Amino acid sequence: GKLSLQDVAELIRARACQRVVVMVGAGISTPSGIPDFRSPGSGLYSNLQQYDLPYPEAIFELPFFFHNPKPFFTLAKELYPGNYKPNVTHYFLRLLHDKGLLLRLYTQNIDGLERVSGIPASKLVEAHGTFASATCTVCQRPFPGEDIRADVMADRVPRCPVCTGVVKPDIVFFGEPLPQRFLLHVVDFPMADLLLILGTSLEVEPFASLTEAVRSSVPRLLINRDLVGPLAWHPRSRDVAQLGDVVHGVESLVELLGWTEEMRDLVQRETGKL
Ligand SMILES: [Zn+2]
Repeated sequence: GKLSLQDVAELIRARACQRVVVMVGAGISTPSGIPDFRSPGSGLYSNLQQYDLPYPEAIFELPFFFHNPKPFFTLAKELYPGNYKPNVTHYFLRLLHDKGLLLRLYTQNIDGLERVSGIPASKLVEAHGTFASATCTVCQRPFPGEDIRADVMADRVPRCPVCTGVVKPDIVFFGEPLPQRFLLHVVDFPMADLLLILGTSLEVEPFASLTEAVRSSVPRLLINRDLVGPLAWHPRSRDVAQLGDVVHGVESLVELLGWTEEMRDLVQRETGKL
C-alpha cells in the first residue's frame, strides 16, 4: 500500500500534517530564470570566462577571491535581490507558511527568493548563504545588503566604511563551515511530520542524510525531474514521487489541495509589490 500525490494533498487539507519541513534546491528556481553559472551558453557564464579562473567553481574559493574578488562580484551583481522574481514554487511555500504549516524551509539556493516570496527569516535556513547581508573581510562588521548594493551594481568592489576592507556578502564559500542555523536540523527533523523535497537531488551532503532524519512513519514527498538520492536508494513506505517538471508538479498539488485560486490570488498581490 503506497501513497499517491492526492493522498498527501489530503493529509495537508485534513491537517494530519501541520509541521511540514521542506528542502529545496536549484530546481525550484530555474523557472524564475536563475542562470547556471556552471553551464555554458548562459549570459553569466560568458562574463565569467573573461577572467583567469581555472574553472567556474573557483568563484566560491577564498583563495581565488582574495586573489581577485571581481569574478565573484560579477555573480553578485547578477543575483542581487530584485533582478529576478519568485515563481509559483516559492509561492506555494509562502502560502504553506501563511496557512501555519511551515516548520522550516531549508534551501541550497542563494537567490534569496524564499525571502522575497514573503517567508520570514525565522522559517528559513539559507545553508549556502545570502546576499541579504555582508561582512567586512578585515574588520568583521556586518552590513545590510543595501550598503554594498550601490557599489555592486556599479562594478566597484565595496570597501568597508570604517577600515576600507572588502565587504564580502554572506555567501558560504567552499571550505568555510555551513551557517549556524543549519544546526536547527537536530530539532526540526525529529518534529517534522511531513518532509517535502522540491527541485534538488539531495546528493551533496550533509543534506543527503537529512532526508533519512524524519521519523519512519513520516511521509516524504519528492517533486523533481528524476528520482535519485537517499529517496531512490533507501525508500520508505510513506514516500511519494512526482517525477517531471517541478513547476507542474507544484501546481498539481496546489490543485489537489484546492488552493489553486488562493494561489493565483497571492501571485496577484505580490507581483504588484515588485
Ligand atoms: Zn571594516
